[PDB]
Amino acid sequence: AAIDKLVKASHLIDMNDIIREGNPTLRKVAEEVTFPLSEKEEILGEKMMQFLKHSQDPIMAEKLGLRGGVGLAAPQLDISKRIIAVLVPNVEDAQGNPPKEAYSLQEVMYNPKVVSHSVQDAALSDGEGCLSVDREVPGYVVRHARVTIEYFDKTGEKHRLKLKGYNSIVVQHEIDHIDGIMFYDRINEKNPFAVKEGLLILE
Ligand SMILES: [Zn+2]
Ligand SMILES: [Zn+2]
Ligand SMILES: [Zn+2]
Ligand SMILES: [Zn+2]
Ligand SMILES: [Zn+2]
Ligand SMILES: [Zn+2]
Ligand SMILES: [Zn+2]
Ligand SMILES: [Zn+2]
Repeated sequence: AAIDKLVKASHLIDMNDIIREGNPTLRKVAEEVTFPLSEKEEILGEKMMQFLKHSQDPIMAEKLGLRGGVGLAAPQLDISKRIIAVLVPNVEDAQGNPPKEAYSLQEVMYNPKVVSHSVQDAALSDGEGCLSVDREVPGYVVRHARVTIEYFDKTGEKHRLKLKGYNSIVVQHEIDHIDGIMFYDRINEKNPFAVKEGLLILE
């Protein structure tokens, strides 16, 4: 099964492991994971984070042929489980100093959900890209500006977190995968760049 292939100790996730638009797995509602986690589910999360770290590293990305990512969802690996990884780096200053914190968000989340959110909407100015979609897709992907999420970590510990900005967008994008929703579902059908008043456009 897919999962067996992915959790092999020597196996590194690459783009040949990522399923693409058209595969039905991407449209299902993924199954909740139960605790305590199986070994496979723990390992899968670790491999998914490793994939993100590799995608962000100029060397490994080039070694393995990776498109950069800041989030990955298990359905994109053909695994219909509610497991996401997110890895959002902070940036250097103009002087080339590293940020105080490497990342603004770094988590492998089990059973994540949005529990509340702002009335306000937001969208990335640059639109969204998807590792599973090999097409140019223009437009504003209209999301909640701010969200409160719940999720469990690999140990079974429950977290409750509020997010805003880019990090809010990322998490939402990944939770959508485990509900079978694609980014372009949230692009206006008639004018991809329509702006309803009060939409927060994030640069
Ligand atoms: Zn592989
Ligand atoms: Zn482990
Ligand atoms: Zn590595
Ligand atoms: Zn709650
Ligand atoms: Zn609501
Ligand atoms: Zn995605
Ligand atoms: Zn929502
Ligand atoms: Zn459409």
